[PDB]
Amino acid sequence: WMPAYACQRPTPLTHHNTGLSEALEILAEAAGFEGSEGRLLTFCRAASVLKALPSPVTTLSQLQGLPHFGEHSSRVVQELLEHGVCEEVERVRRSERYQTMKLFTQIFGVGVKTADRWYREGLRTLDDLREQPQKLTQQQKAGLQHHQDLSTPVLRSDVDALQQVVEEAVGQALPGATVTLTGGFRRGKLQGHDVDFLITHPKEGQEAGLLPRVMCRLQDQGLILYHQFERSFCIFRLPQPGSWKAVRVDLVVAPVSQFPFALLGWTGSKLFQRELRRFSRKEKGLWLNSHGLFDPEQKTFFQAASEEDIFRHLGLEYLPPEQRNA
DNA sequence: CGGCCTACG
DNA sequence: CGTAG
DNA sequence: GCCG
Ligand SMILES: [Mn+2]
Ligand SMILES: [Mn+2]
Ligand SMILES: [Mn+2]
Ligand code: NA
Repeated sequence: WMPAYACQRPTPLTHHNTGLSEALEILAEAAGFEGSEGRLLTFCRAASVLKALPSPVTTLSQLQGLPHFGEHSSRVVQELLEHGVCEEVERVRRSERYQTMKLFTQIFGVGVKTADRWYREGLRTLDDLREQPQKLTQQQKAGLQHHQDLSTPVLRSDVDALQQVVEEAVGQALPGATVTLTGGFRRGKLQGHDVDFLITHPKEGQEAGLLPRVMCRLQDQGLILYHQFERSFCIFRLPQPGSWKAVRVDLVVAPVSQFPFALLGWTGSKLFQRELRRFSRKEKGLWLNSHGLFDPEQKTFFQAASEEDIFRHLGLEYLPPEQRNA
């Protein structure tokens, strides 16, 4: 009754197994810090299954037959049901390795591989990094300078103000171009780490060269604290009562022919899209990315005019963005 | 056992 | 290497 | 870590 792929089931933003899913996601995150993408995926998938259930898991028997629940994930749930805590999870939580890798990878410009190298060098704190700026890229310097603001959640009220300033710049750069909110806010989140926008133009080809023109205009308005094509990963100045704060903003351009694929990809969730691409390739023999959907036997691309088209071409029931919170 | 999403900057 | 969902 |  529970399909194996996250793109085969609705997953709402809020659900009935929050504590259980959180614990499994700690173990997933820890596996990622150790470079075990397979273990990360299984724990992420198990967590996602619980988010899709219609009511709370109260007894171990309710895990029977659920996909991605084997001995390990089942034992985590068992311990949480019986004692309210899982010793493995708590050991990860308090571990110096987990805490430091989490802190370092949160920095814009720092990935698992950099964080791990710094950890092995003995570094543990942000001030450790600041007192050695020669070891840092300009991207990492920006991420470290702005880390405090970037650690503060973006609110949906922030988002609407940002969208209007992006629209004004986009309108000067190319009249008729449009701006669509994507990412977690499109899935209904009330908060986020960043804001994602997708830009296109109704006349195919008119979007060529657009993003540099948009960025130059935002920079001239004094709004860009950091940036640097079709993707721009920025830090923006956002107004605040009597001051401002730094906010991560991603700007993406797509031709209108590819817009449904780009919208689908950039709306996420991350696990939803990995699962959708995995389903496409393994179950349907089609190759999906944010530009299109390729049939490698006919050597043809599927034209899509909507996200609904894409779900139909993959043989999946349509899920609105609010149900893609895998 | 092999596989685990698939891009761009 | 970083970034994205 | 789990599916197939
Ligand atoms: Mn986002
Ligand atoms: Mn983003
Ligand atoms: Mn993301
Ligand atoms: Na990072």
